[PDB]
Amino acid sequence: VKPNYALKFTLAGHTKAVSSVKFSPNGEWLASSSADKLIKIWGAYDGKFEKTISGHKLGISDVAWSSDSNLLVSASDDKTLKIWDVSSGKCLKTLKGHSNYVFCCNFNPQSNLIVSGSFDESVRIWDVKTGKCLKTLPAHSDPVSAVHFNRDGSLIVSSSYDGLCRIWDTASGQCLKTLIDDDNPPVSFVKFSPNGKYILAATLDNTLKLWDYSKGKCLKTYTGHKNEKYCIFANFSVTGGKWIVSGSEDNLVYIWNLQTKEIVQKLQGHTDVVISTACHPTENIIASAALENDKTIKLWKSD
Ligand SMILES: C[C@H](O[C@@H](Cc1ccc(-c2cccc(Cl)c2)cc1)C(=O)Nc1nnn[nH]1)C(=O)O
Repeated sequence: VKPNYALKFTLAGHTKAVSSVKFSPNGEWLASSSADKLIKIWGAYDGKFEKTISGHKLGISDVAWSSDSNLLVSASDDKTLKIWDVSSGKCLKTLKGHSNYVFCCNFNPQSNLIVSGSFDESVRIWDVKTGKCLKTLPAHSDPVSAVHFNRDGSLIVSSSYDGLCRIWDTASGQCLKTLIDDDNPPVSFVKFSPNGKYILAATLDNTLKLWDYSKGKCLKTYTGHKNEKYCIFANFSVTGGKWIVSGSEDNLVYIWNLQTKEIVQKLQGHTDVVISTACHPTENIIASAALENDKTIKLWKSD
């Protein structure tokens, strides 16, 4: 069993490197952030441009959706996060507190909290309603590349250039686990699996790893792509077959059979590093995005 992803739409508009792409949970929209200090909203099924959201003073590294698809959270080099009401385009809150670039962000499933990570080596937990910082965790000894909440929001997974993945108790802020393989390459990305038993981590030694968090064991390894420098997102594709999807420094989208770990498809088309990919929550759609030499988002579909 192999998928058949084929290019359907190319989305131009960003004037600088695209940093992240995310589909709304309701499946209606695609959000993109860029080094151009802007967030763009696109139609998930046709790639039709909807709107631009601006206000950040420097490049945006990440964007994330709230569970009801009404809010966006963005992380910027202007050392803030911003909470946006998508429909009205308004900036609800500006989260000030990090001392360096904010590199990653996410909402919890209940979307009353925001987790953020920064070049200041900390993980912060914010109140969505007030925009106040509830906890500052002295999480790592190098920049925090990714942060993500589990299925019920009781755990936060963080990764850093220091070579570690750490699991934090949302309520106490105590470190529950430190995950590392025998090698120490910088960990550029991490995320909990859709149902939360696993963690998918990306290292800067051209490797994707699937860990069983509880047992502290690496269960699967996915190789064949190139990733020695950039914080490339990776994803679980679960609408058709069960796959692992990731961008690559060789300008391709790689797709792996999750169980067998073999490459099932490679998507050719971008002219620069595929920095980010996203999988549609209900349809076999992959959104992919590239750096400065390309500046486009591509929408691929499988039948
Ligand atoms: C179905 C979809 O996602 C799945 C993705 C998945 C699928 C399979 C394996 C896995 C792990 C170890 C060995 C092997 Cl042979 C497979 C790992 C992840 C998921 O989240 N499973 C999940 N999370 N927590 N507990 N079960 C969804 O939940 O919509």
